[PDB]
Amino acid sequence: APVRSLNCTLRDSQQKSLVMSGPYELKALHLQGQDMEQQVVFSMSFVQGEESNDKIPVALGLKEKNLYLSCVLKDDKPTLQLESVDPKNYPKKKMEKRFVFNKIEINNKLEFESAQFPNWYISTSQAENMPVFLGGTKGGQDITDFTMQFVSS
Repeated sequence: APVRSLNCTLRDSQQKSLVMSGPYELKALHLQGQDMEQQVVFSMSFVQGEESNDKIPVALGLKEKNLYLSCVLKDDKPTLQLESVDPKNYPKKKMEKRFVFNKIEINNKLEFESAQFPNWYISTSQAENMPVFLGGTKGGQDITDFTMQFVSS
């Protein structure tokens, strides 16, 4: 399909689930049971970019919503954010760079590195209920790896 995608969920290595904070923010937290359905279902798109056997470019939008994770400089610092797009032109095979993440297969875990800002990754905090953000450091206080779960569509 011109642009191929797949629906899925992500979970941090701490087993925290992602949910929508505001209209433009994601937060991570320990969730179980009935609460689990509050989690966000992404729609991962396989876009065009520099490819490898362990490094695939993707775009992460929300299922059925014209919102995409985007990387931008905000206050002279790489920043993660949800961005609105024309429901009619997206997704597309050739997404803009700010929308592109390199999906990296590590342990049996994943990492999402910004195509735009090398070595900047999608991260979560150890703490509960904090926002998902773009962190510039690996192997640290912050969490950079996740696992993914496929969902039926």
